Amino acid sequence: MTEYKLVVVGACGVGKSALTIQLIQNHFVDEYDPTIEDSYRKQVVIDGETCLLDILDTAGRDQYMRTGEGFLCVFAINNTKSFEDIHQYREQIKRVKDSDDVPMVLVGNKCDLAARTVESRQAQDLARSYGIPYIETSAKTRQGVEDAFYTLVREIRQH
Ligand SMILES: Nc1nc2c(ncn2[C@@H]2O[C@H](COP(=O)(O)OP(=O)(O)O)[C@@H](O)[C@H]2O)c(=O)[nH]1
Ligand SMILES: [Ca+2]
Ligand SMILES: [Ca+2]
Ligand SMILES: [Mg+2]
Ligand code: NA
Ligand code: NA
Repeated sequence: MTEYKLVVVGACGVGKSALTIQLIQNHFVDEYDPTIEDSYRKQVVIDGETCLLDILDTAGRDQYMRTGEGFLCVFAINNTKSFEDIHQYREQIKRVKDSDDVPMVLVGNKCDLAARTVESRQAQDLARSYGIPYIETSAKTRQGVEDAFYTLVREIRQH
């Protein structure tokens, strides 16, 4: 059975854990320990293929960075600093992968919140500059969550 090794990165508080737990448990967590870093497993069918997702939810390991097959680079659309921080996460990934061609999806999380300070078009443009997709999500409503993870799988498959 095929396994896809995924790594979720981004600034503290953007919703890395909430996204991961929403995908695994179908539940929105309101106060998950910001320091807990662990890997989670889920069997899913994607485009007719039964596969295993092996997901590291990082909390700011070396093994997953080195052997991770794709990365969700997450910021929150109500957190300008987190968006600005994305560049540094992608630079770290390029250094470990020794490549500028790494399966990756840019995720703008917390799209349910009204205090938007990063416009969709800003993030689209960032993603275009990296040659990667941009997807908006809400870990709270579940909007876009499966799409983000499954798109990452589809990006790994093109690699
Ligand atoms: N409204 C809203 N809050 C969110 C969302 N995702 C995460 N949060 C909240 O943001 C805070 C940080 O989430 P968390 O998963 O711990 O972030 P992490 O540090 O990236 O793992 C928590 O209070 C979450 O409940 C979302 O999509 N919408
Ligand atoms: Ca290197
Ligand atoms: Ca390397
Ligand atoms: Mg966390
Ligand atoms: Na602005
Ligand atoms: Na690309």
